Amino acid sequence: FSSLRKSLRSCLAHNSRWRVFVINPLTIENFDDDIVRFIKAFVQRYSSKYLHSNPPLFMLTGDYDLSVLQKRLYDAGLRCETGKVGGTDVIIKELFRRPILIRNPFRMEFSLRLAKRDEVIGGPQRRPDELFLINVADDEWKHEDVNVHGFKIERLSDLEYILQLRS
Amino acid sequence: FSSLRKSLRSCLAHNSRWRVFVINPLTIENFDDDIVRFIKAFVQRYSSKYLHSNPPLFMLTGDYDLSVLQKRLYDAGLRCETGKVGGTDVIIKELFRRPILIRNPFRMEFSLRLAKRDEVIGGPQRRPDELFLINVADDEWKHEDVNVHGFKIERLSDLEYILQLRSD
Amino acid sequence: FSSLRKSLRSCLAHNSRWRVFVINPLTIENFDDDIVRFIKAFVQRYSSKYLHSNPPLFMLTGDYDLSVLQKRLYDAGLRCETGKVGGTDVIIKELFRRPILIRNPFRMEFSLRLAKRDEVIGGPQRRPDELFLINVADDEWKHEDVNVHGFKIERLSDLEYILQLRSDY
Amino acid sequence: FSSLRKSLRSCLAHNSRWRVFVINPLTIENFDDDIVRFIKAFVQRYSSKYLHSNPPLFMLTGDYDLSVLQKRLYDAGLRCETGKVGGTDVIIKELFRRPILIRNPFRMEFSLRLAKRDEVIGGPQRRPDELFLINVADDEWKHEDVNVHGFKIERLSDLEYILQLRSDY
Amino acid sequence: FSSLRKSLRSCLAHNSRWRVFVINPLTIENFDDDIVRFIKAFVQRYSSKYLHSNPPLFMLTGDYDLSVLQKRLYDAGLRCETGKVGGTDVIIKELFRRPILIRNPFRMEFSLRLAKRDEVIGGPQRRPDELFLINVADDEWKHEDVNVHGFKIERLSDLEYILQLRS
Amino acid sequence: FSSLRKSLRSCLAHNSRWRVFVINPLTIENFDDDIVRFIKAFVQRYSSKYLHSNPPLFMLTGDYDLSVLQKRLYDAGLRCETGKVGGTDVIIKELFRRPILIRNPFRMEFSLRLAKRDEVIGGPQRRPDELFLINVADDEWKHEDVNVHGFKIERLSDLEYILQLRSD
Repeated sequence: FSSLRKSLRSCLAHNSRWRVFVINPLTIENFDDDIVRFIKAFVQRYSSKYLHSNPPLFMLTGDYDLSVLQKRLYDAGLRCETGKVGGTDVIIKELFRRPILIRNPFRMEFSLRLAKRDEVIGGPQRRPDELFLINVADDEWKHEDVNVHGFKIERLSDLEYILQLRS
Repeated sequence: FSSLRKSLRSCLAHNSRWRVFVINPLTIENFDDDIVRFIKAFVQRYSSKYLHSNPPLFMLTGDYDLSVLQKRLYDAGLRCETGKVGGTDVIIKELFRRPILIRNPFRMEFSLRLAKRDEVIGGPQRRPDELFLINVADDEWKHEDVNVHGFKIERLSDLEYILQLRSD
Repeated sequence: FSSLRKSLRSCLAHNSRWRVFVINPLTIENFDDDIVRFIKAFVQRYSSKYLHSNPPLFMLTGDYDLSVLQKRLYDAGLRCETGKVGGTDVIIKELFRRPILIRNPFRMEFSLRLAKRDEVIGGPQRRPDELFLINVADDEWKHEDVNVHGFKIERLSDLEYILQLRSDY
Repeated sequence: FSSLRKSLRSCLAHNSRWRVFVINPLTIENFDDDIVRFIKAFVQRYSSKYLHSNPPLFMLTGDYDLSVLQKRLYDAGLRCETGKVGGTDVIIKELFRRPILIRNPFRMEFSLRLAKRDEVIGGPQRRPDELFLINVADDEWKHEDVNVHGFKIERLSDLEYILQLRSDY
Repeated sequence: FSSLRKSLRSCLAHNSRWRVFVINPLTIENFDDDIVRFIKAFVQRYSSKYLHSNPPLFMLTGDYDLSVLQKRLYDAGLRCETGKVGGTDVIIKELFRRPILIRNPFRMEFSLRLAKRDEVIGGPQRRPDELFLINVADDEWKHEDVNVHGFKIERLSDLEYILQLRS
Repeated sequence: FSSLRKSLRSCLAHNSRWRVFVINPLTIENFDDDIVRFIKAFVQRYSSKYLHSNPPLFMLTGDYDLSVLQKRLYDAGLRCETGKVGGTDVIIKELFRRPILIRNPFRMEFSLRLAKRDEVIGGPQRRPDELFLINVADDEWKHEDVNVHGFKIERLSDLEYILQLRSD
């Protein structure tokens, strides 16, 4: 793990970058208790300034309930982009889009983009720079010109260390 | 205790945050003599600038006299908020309120919040970011989305090391 | 390998300099898969500012297809100078030329050069400062007054360490 | 003594604070020779700029003669406050008072305060933040909400190390 | 050699100084191949800015031919001063003169001075601050109030390390 | 030799201070050859700025000859303040006086005071801050309130190392 941690320092230095996460809930212990704090910690470090142009993408696989998490995050303070335009289906162009920004006083439209994998039918216009996989084997968005980082963990507190959120 | 000192460097980096403390004095040695100088150092470090917007909350548990400590702190040079309009009852909305700040010259309305637990019945609109429990086991404000640091100590100088007030 | 990395710290500090690379792909593992990312990282570290005034040259010996790699680089978001005007032939004066630069907002006409070695017959008027040779023994552009660094590698990732792109080995 | 040195790192970081020293000279060797240099160094390091609002106080217990020390300090180039108006008696509000200051060009009214403990009867408006005691057992100004630092030394060269005036022992 | 490197840190700290070199090529291996690069790097380090007022002097003893070296250095990009007006013999006041400088945009008249010791007759107006001798025993410019640096080398890769050109 | 170097680190930091040197050359090896270079280095480090406003004094003890060294220093590019008006006897007020200084462009009237001990009959109005003694036991300018550093050396480079002019 300490071998992996410093490998990632170059990836996470850039201010403007496109990052995807794919996660599987079942094989992580105490997931529903720590996910919210995990996201709240990532955002403040990596998505709290003007130069941080693009928010990150979180994809959860399996049969899971997004509404509850979205409400809990709204109570915590954060706003999310899901991609729906009123119905039960997801739209790619609305999911991937640029937010409004105001330099002074600082205002932001949304800080993260959330979804499920099964619903996202298709691919983006611009391939991702970094694809992170946590306990998933392979995904359709793998390519030779894209950097794939793949891990296996037993608790979420382990990943924060890798990503430099704690000591 | 050494690793925990390094464990908390990230939490105390942010300037503006809502921090809560709970203390039980019966099981701490030499409390009455050292509490004032603990509070004074914490305030002079983490709540003595303009960007430091939310003052901290100190909750004491047990049967205890706040008035004497409040007078001692006034003599030392600090001003406190207690949430009391004449009467014994504690108005919650008047204890979770923002103070007046002036950049030049620097002046503040109050520097700390002080209360008793049993007197404070209810809850806040915004949940606390960090909840420190010193010598206490359970509380009503614990939740999944709040960070909780529970400790057990025999003296205050031990806590000074953890919170970076002192070199040793 | 570790001392080689530090032997080069002084060469690569300067902002403006003329750098040439020669490569043989027949004897490298996973070349087709790692090449684009090699180029992208090098460019991002040494070709993304106003002070950086000379883009680099990459020459590939053998029988190889440049067009596909060019399309892939375009998809990745980078532009290349090849030195051709319609036809098959290559022009030295149109491959060794200065690019347009706009300071605010930053724009650059092109970020790298490309070619095949056999097609490029001739030479430049100003001789290269640094001529990296990766797995090739001898060339026609070597001289007493040019700095020459020859290496032997088995996979591309080692050069990342040698040249400070990724610290971990 | 290496243990005590870094304990005082935070206390001496601030620019504006109120410090008090109590000393006993009967049990220190070669006192009259080095007292003046001690004061001069302390003053140069902690009392020589605009942001240093409060000058420090030196109290001596015993049967000492202050006139000679005052004359020697004037020859060395320093001005002191003693807290007297013609007479023998000592006044408190003159001794604990703020001085004139001019930022540009920098000038100060007085740089230190001196006295004998017995003549000074009473207390101040504001209790002191730091009370150093050197070879002295008990004082009336000791209080729970005041920081007290008690030491035992055979020479004055050691206290300079403790207080971070000179490099090493 | 690890001893000498840091000994010279103080001499090479100042920006404006008068530095002299004396060299013997007979007992150095692979000399003609590496001289030009040595001069190039020294110049790039110590004679590229407005504060570097006085360029340095290189003297060669023996039966060497200077014309070829001057041509190679011209091709490399450096203009040299040789102290001759007409061609037969040397003139000291032309050799030891001050150049033109423009602060913005930077242009300089010449970067280095070059000569043969047998041809140079006499002494300067101001004595040298630092005199370097490489495989030479005695010289007439040795005085008590002048710093001397006598060395022995079998290659020129060593002197670069001594002078902090490479590590 | 090493810790002694660190003892003097605090003394040499101040920009403006009055400094005196007393030297005996009979017992030093290779004095004439190295004195000038010692002086030149000391001046370049400690007496070549605007804020450096109190040039140092050197006093040489014995039957030495100043004129030659003074000429050597003029050749090397430095000016000195001897203190004579008529080349017979020294005057204190003329040897202990302030120099002219122009900030832009930088120019200085003189950079050092040079003298012999026997000729300087008297004392200054302001006592020296730092008195360095090299191979002399006792002096008439020693006092309780004046710092005295006394050494014994065999070559000048040792003192150079002590005073931080050369690494080693």
